[PDB]
Amino acid sequence: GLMQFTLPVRLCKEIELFHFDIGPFENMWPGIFVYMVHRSCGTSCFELEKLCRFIMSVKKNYRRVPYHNWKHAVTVAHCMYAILQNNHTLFTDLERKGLLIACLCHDLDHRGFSNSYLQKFDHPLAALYSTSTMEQHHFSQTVSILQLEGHNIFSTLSSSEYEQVLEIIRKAIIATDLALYFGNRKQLEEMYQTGSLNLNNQSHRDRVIGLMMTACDLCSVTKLWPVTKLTANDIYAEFWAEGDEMKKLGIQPIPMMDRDKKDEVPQGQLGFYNAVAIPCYTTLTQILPPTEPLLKACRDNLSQWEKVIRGEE
Ligand SMILES: Cc1ccc(C)c(C(=O)Nc2ccc3cc(-c4ccccc4)nn3c2)n1
Ligand SMILES: [Mg+2]
Ligand SMILES: [Zn+2]
Repeated sequence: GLMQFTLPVRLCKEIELFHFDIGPFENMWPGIFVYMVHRSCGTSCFELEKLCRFIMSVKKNYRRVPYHNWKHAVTVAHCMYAILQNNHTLFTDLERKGLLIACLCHDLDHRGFSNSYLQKFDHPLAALYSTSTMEQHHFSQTVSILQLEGHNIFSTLSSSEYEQVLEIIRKAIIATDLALYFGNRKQLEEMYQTGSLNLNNQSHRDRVIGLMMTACDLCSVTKLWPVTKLTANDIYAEFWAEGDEMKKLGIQPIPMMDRDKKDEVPQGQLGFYNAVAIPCYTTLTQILPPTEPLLKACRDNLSQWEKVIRGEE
């Protein structure tokens, strides 16, 4: 109970910032996550022994893929920590508990393939879950790990608190299905512009937590340029492997996934910033003003991609 976690001085300072990079020392990522739970939630939210055993089983169940790996899980959880710390009073005890766990678990047992590739391959997971195929798997893996002995980090919650927190974790993980994001933002945009948005409406909170999850999941586009640029290599390594696999099935992949079309990458980033990233962080800055730095960093990176096209790098 009197045991705290402390980071070195640079991490202690930089970790509060949206654009923090968790760095290349894997063995420090668990301490970073625990430190974020303790300041975000309390030193009393979880039994330290259970939380650590939970963190290590979650790590074990992320695969060695180029992008959708353990580092992504912790990066996405750090983005949520920054949003929660900059919006202290807006969220309940349970939501802060549930969302950091949801973020750490959101891509459990990912194989580096889109829902689309699962459907065209006829993967068994696509028979079991017709929509948000991987996202229903990820939630399923989360429940499994929570049911291992010594792993119930929610043991001290009531029956109905426990069910509320698993329902928050489920909606949060489903919402990382980017196919659901477009409608979700459109509805938040309309609700905010006609002043109907109400945070005591549970169906409204759900949508807002959905957008936060999208924003944390895409937070690669909100880092400083050198981090954003190097992360894009990992993202495309998965996309091009998926493209190769599409060709193996006898299907011409979309150009995003075709390694023969590396040349067109910079223009593809423009489209994604214009269609997805900027609208995401814009709508988020409108609903949650203190998240504005994410919008600013995304715009900076769009500007860096335009410079790449213009031969200026
Ligand atoms: C989910 C997520 C999170 C972060 C990023 C950064 C991306 C991401 O990079 N998304 C996208 C979207 C569309 C798109 C088209 C292209 C293209 C490439 C080469 C030739 C032609 C077209 N790349 N590309 C990339 N996606
Ligand atoms: Mg995912
Ligand atoms: Zn993700």
